[PDB]
This record gives sequence, C-alpha cells and structure tokens, in this order.
Amino acid sequence: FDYDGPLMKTEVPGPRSRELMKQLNIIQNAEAVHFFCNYEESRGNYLVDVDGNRMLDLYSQISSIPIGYSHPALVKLVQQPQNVSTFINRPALGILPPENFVEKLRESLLSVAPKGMSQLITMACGSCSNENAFKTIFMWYRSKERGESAFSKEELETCMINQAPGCPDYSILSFMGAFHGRTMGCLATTHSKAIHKIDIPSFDWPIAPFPRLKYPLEEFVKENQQEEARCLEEVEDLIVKYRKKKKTVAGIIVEPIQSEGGDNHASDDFFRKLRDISRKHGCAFLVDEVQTGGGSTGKFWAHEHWGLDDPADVMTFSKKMMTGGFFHKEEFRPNAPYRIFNTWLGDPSKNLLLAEVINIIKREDLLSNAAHAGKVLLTGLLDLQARYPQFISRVRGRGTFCSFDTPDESIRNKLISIARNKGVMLGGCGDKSIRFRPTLVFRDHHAHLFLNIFSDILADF
Amino acid sequence: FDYDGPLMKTEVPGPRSRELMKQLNIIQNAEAVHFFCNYEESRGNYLVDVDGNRMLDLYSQISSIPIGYSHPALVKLVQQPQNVSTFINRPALGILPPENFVEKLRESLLSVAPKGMSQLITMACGSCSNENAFKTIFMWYRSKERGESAFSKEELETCMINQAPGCPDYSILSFMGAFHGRTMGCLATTHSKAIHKIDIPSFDWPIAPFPRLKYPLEEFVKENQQEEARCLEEVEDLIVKYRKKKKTVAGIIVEPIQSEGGDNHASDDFFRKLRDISRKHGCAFLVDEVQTGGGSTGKFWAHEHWGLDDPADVMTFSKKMMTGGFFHKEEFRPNAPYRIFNTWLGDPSKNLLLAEVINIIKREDLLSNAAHAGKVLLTGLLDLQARYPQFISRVRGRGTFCSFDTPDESIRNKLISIARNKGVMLGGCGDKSIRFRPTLVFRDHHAHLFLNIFSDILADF
Ligand SMILES: Cc1ncc(COP(=O)(O)O)c(CNc2csc(C(=O)O)c2)c1O
Ligand SMILES: Cc1ncc(COP(=O)(O)O)c(CNc2csc(C(=O)O)c2)c1O
Ligand code: FES
Repeated sequence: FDYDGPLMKTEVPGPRSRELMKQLNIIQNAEAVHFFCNYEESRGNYLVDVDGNRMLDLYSQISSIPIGYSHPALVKLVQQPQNVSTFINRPALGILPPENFVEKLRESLLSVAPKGMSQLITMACGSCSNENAFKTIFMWYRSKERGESAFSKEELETCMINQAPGCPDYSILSFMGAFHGRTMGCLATTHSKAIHKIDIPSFDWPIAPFPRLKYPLEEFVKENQQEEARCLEEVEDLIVKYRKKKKTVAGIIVEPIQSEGGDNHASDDFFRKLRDISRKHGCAFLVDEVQTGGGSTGKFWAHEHWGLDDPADVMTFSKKMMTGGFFHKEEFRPNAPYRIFNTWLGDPSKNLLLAEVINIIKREDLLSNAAHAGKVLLTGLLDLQARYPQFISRVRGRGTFCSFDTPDESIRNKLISIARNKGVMLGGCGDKSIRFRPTLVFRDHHAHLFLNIFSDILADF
Repeated sequence: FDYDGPLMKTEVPGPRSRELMKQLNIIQNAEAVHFFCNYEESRGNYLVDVDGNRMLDLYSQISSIPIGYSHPALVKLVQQPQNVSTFINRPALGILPPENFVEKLRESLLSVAPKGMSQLITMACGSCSNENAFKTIFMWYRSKERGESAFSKEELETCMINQAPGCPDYSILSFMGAFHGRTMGCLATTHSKAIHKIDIPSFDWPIAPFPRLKYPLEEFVKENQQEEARCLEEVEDLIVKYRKKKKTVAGIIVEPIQSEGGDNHASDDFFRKLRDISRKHGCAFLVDEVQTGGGSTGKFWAHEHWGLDDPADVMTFSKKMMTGGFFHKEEFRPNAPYRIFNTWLGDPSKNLLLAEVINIIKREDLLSNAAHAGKVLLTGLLDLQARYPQFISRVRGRGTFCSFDTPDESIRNKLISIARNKGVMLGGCGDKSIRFRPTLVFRDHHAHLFLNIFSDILADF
C-alpha cells in the first residue's frame, strides 16, 4: 500500500513550509523544524510535505511510526462507529479503566511480553516510562532493605520534605553516550549531547563507559573483546565505589543499541555479562527499548538476540508501540497502590491502534521482513563503504537498524540535505553519523531504491 | 446530551467489575481501581459502569473531562473522514508538524493565552509540562548570569557528566501541600501525601508553608491576613537562605488552589504579593493550572481572578485541556533548539478535540455557567454544614471547585463509598476532605440532584 517512488517538486523546505515555519517561529523557537507535512497524502514509507514533495522516509518520525503512514488497517479502525468512544472519552486509567481494558492488553502488549516478565504498567511516553521504571526499582530496593515491615514514622515525615531516610540517596547507573529521556530523572542518565544537558540540575549518579567497537569487526575481534571487558570492569568498580559513597546503585539502565549517542553497538556477550554483573550486585537490570523495540532489529525486542531466559528485571518501551509503559518481573510489583501512578497512564486509543499494529506485524511476518530488508540495506552500505572510503566508514547495524559515519559534521549534514532534496529522508545521530530507522513496511526494493539514489549522490559528491 | 438522573442497579463495584479487577490484578497492582466503566453508554455528567450502574460523576476522571462523556460535537469530529489521518499518523511535532499545526493552535490554545504570555510549547501531560517549565526557567536564569557570553568549555564538559558548572545547583521553590506531578523533578516540588514521596530520591530545594485559611472567612479576617503574611515572609527568607547555600532559587511554583494536598485556598491578594516577591528576587513565577485550568472556577484560568496584567512568567496546563504544555513570556523563550524537546510534544489529535471543546465552552457560555452552578452547589453545602456540624466543616470553593472537611479519614471514605452506591461519584483529597470536580456541563439542577442525595445520606449516617 504505497507509491511507485519519490517525487520532488521543490527544494526542501519549500516556500510553503518556510511560510509556516515563519508563522510558528512567532510563538516558539521553531529552528528544529525540518518542514511541514501533508500526512493525509502520506502513504506507507512515503512522507508528503506541504510543497507536494514526496520523500522516501527512512527516519519515520524519530523511529515512532510502526507500519507506515495512513495504513489501511488503522484507517478502518477509526472508521468503526464502535471505536468513537475510545477517542473522545479518555479515562483516568489507574482508577476507572474501560470494560475492554484487560482484553485489549491481551491482544496487544501482553501478547509480546519479554521472557520472565509477567507484570505490565502503561505510560504515555518514553520519559515517564523510564522515570517510573526508576521509581519501581527504588521502591523494590528499599523493600529488600526494610523487608516485610511498615514505613517508619521518621521515613514518613522526612520524605514529605525531601529528606533522608524517607528520600534515599540511591543511584541509577548509566552509560556515556546514553539517551533515556529529558525529564530530570531521565536526563541524569542521559549522556548524549551537551545541548541536552547544559544548565539543568542533575544527580550525582555513576556513569560507565559504553564500548566503542572498531570496524570492520572481522579485523578487530581481540581489540573489541578487550574494549568490552574494560567497560564491564569499570561498571563493577563504579557499583562498589558508589556503595561506599552511601549512594547505592539500585539499578542499571542501558539501551541494547545506543541511538542518540551515535548508534553504538556491543556484542550480545557484553550484555549477557552486564546482566550478570547487575544480578551479582543486587542491581535491577533496566533495558531501555523505547527505540530498539518494535521489531526493526529482526526480533520484536532487540534484547531477544542475547538469547537469555532472564534478560532483565524491567524493560521500557514507547515510539513504535504507540503507547509507552514497562514490563517487569513479578518481584518488582509495587506493594501498595498510588506509588506508580498519574492521571492518564497512557491512552486506550493508543492501545486500540497498537493491537491492530501487532496483528499486522504478525500476519505479514514483518519481523522476518526487517531482518531480510535490513540485510539488503547493510550489504549495500558495506559496498558503498568499499567504493567510497573517503566518505563512508564504520558501517554497522542489525536488521534495518543501521548506520555509518562520515568524516565530519558538515559532510554529514550536507549528505542528509542532498539526500532529502533527492527524495530520501535520513536521520543523523552523534556528531557525524547517519542512521536508518525505516518503518516495518520497508521492503527489499525500498532498500535498493535508497542504495541506487545514494550511490549517484556519492558519485557526484 | 445527558441523562436525567442516576440509576443504581448494584453495589459498586458490582460483580462484573470485581471479576475484571481480579483479571487486571494478575498483571499489575490493581488496588486503586474504583470500578470498570462502559464509556460507550456514558453521557454528559453520567458515568455508566460494567454492571449497568449510572452515576452522577462529580470527579470527572481526576478533573480531566471538560464537556462530559460522549459529547455529540466530539463524536462528529471523529466521524469526519478528513480527520482520520490525525488519529493514525502521529508526528514528531518538534521536527515535522502537520500543515494545520499553527491554525489549529490559533483555534485552540492561543485563543485562551494568559495575559503577557506570547509563547507556547505543547506537552503530552502535566508532569512533562512542569518538568520542561523547570528546565525553561533554569536555562533562562543561567542566561541571565552569563549575559552574552557563550557556553564555557568547562560547562560543556561537566554537563555531560552530571557536574557543576555545566549542571548548576539551582532550585525551584515549592509549597507544603503542593502537587505538581510524579516524575523526579516534579516530585521534588510535590508535598501532598507520604505515599507519593516515600523511597524516592529527591532534591534539596526550599519548601515554604502554604496559607491555611480559617473558616468562616468572615470571622477570621485579621487571622487569615496574618497567616498569609507569615507565609510570604517565610518564602522570602527561604529565597535568601538558599542563595547563601549556593542553591539559588531560579523559580517559584504554585497552584492557584492546592488540590491533592486538600483543596487549600488563599486570597487573591496573597498570590499578587507572591508574584511580586518572585520578580523582586529574579525568580520566575510558575503557575501550575493543570487542575485549576479550563474553566471550573468561573474564569478560564484560575489566576485570572487575581486581576493582573502580569500574572506570571510561565503557566502549565493539562487535563481538561486534553493536551499539556505551558505558556510563557517572550523573554523565557529558549535561545537554541533541542533544549526543550521530546519525541511527540503532545498529539495533534488532542488539539483537534480541544479546538471543539473551546468552541463549545464559548458558545454555551460555560465559564459563567460554572460560576452559577458552583454558587448553587456551595450554597447547598453551607446549608448541609449548618445542619450537620458533626460531619461537615470548612466548606469552601470557587466556582464548582468546591470541597469540605470530614472528622477523619475513616468517615471521609465511608461517605464517599455510600454516595457512590447512592449514585454520586465524589473524590477525596488530603487526609479527610471531600472534593468536587464536575465537568463543565454540570448545571444547577445537577447540584440539587447531588445535594438531595447527600442530604438523605447525612440524615441516616
Ligand atoms: C532510547 C530512548 N529512551 C527514551 C526516550 C524518551 O522518549 P520520549 O520521552 O521522547 O517519548 C527516547 C526518545 N528518543 C529521542 C530521540 S531524540 C529525542 C529528543 O528528546 O531530543 C527523543 C529514546 O530514544
Ligand atoms: C496540579 C497538578 N499538577 C500536575 C499534575 C500532573 O499531571 P499528570 O502527570 O498526572 O498528567 C497534576 C495531576 N493530578 C493528579 C491528581 S492525583 C494524580 C496522581 O498522580 O496521583 C495526578 C495536577 O493536579
Ligand atoms: S512525561 Fe510522559 S507524557 Fe508527560
């Protein structure tokens, strides 16, 4: 369900986008705006802008569109008279859930639960997903320390005024290069770009190095083992050190592939050993699959590649999943209500969409497709790397979750700008990487279409 | 548009709710669930549950349903073919807004901008609204201090690893009794109930007393003035104290009426003077209208009662507004992009609904209606207070934003439970208060429906 290919009329942003950008800039800083879109005319992998340009979208709204624009199955959903209520009657889900709440969850999120995690709480975005995952971990850790006993009077009084022992000085360990969100808890575990962090108060929490692999992988096996081993050791040293500082690490958060920090990969071995280190020190292992989740790596959750029956304690998600939330082990279930809570806790209308999305992913075998189409894309990227080593390096990926580096930021930006005017939307990450986040209806021939367009771009560059 | 009265079939929760609650409790702690709802049959002021009970809803999903259930105008929006894309193609608004983004904002949020605030950023909930308001304020304050100097190399370095000077030790001043959300920045400014705070790490930020008025107001004129004056003094002393601690107060956050902490009111004079204190010390004045905003006090924003051309620097909202976000003064506009940002920044489908909600609020004169229906409700509560002083005290309100105290938490809960079985849904707040948050289609006759039901309950209690 889509178009024959891209179709360009103007440079991007064109005159109509620039006019709208001017208008928007009156009421807010609109410098980040790429262009304005005609979503009504957008279909599948193709995004249409207000100047009528039709572009192959390989960025998919920062990796948040699961099965393409204007998907017919979703159109049908909105058209059904029985579904009107779900769009106009938003519940305070924590206290007054709709009749079909549990059954819709069975049809969607529960049908793709990670191994070992029977519990699920929903949230509206990745940031509150992670924030509440932190809180779940903090109260679990305190539960271990206090055992089956009541809150003390001192705890109940001091927590109201932001003081210990009611408010503990627990920490969450994160990695350099990580991105976990922008609210002030999330942000403390984020180490992506200075502009995300500067001028905002933070937490003194431990920050570990994330492995920086050397490419091609075939030539640096030993170097890369040594790099991962070094990082694992520093993780353990940090845990020990912060326990001594009386800032006990209650949890470790990591992405299976670091996105905003520059598509940084690491071996499955690294993550298995990281999981073990976490368990060994009594740390909750929190896997952030807000961006890797939803199938683009070839399996529904990227951590599935690790092949563990006990992959993690908590796993957050959002973006492609339409709603946010987190799965977790039964032992992390809050002991009392109103500790993990907010007004909306997601939105049943997003669950409605998600059930149909998961139905499409399964019926059309889109996990296999992502593996296959991703192989085609990565193969082509390796070929272009060979042919253009002065522009392309560190080609890397899993499924369609691929990326490469350019010599510098200006070349990176120029390549994105040229590709866009040629009908292909690409994302950047880090200071000089280009990344791919195609929707799940991205096929072989889209990979070939991109590769052939980019090939001629490089030839003329 | 509405039913004509409650109709009860069973106890609440009834057998079908209890069954669904048992199912949900398998996958998560479901102890907060009141009952399960049939939103398809709910209409106007009435919530229908899965056991067929029809209740007059005076709690409105924690004050978040603006013009009642299944409003025919919202029904017709979802039925329009041209609106289908808005519900199934959700954009990364910060980079790729839809063509109609600015116009739909003109039809909705911009048409009710607070005085003096030309800027608007949208967010998906109250918590990230407040979080990003804090961040806007921190960046503004730092910008004041560094003048036209650029980011120092040291700041750019240290901010990446959660260290000063890149991460300043700025504080937000908040009030005892406040509720501003659940994410870790918000939570530090929240001082509502211990169960919201316990076992979660916090910030050492200043906490001021919020005035506790004495009732009847007419008999405590001098006392209430002195109480408010005392609280103002303690605020100013805190700002000074924390400047010395090198934890400079960059902003002050306050609710025009404290909700979760027990519907605590203060005079318009108090807030005007608090605003003056904020400006005097160069603190941003942040008004949280997430719960007071959207008309139930008789004015669209509760701070409008204060009568100021310059009521605040930043004002956050959510709930009735369908979307969250914050308005702010031009001088608080972020200097660079990607500092206030996240994946979705709200949802255009909420803006679509909100434009129609605001149209209805204006055409049906619902601000004035809330002032009237609220006066009728308050008058009846005062009658019940006079007749039942063993149970009812401190009756108070503005518009339909009303409340009263009971003798203890046990009685508070019993009255709510009995009212519900008698066909009226009430909310609690604080330790022993009962509150009202009726939808904006709550009329004087609904006030009398409630009052007659509750009169009978009190006579038999
Ligand atoms: C791994 C990971 N964890 C958490 C988040 C936060 O999700 P949202 O709060 O934006 O929904 C994200 C969101 N992605 C994202 C990429 S850049 C953008 C930003 O805020 O600048 C946000 C994520 O990729
Ligand atoms: C004045 C005020 N400020 C901020 C918020 C946070 O909004 P949400 O994050 O819940 O959307 C709220 C939300 N209201 C609310 C009432 S109790 C509930 C909770 O989390 O327990 C949340 C609010 O009333
Ligand atoms: S923090 Fe997730 S929607 Fe506001």
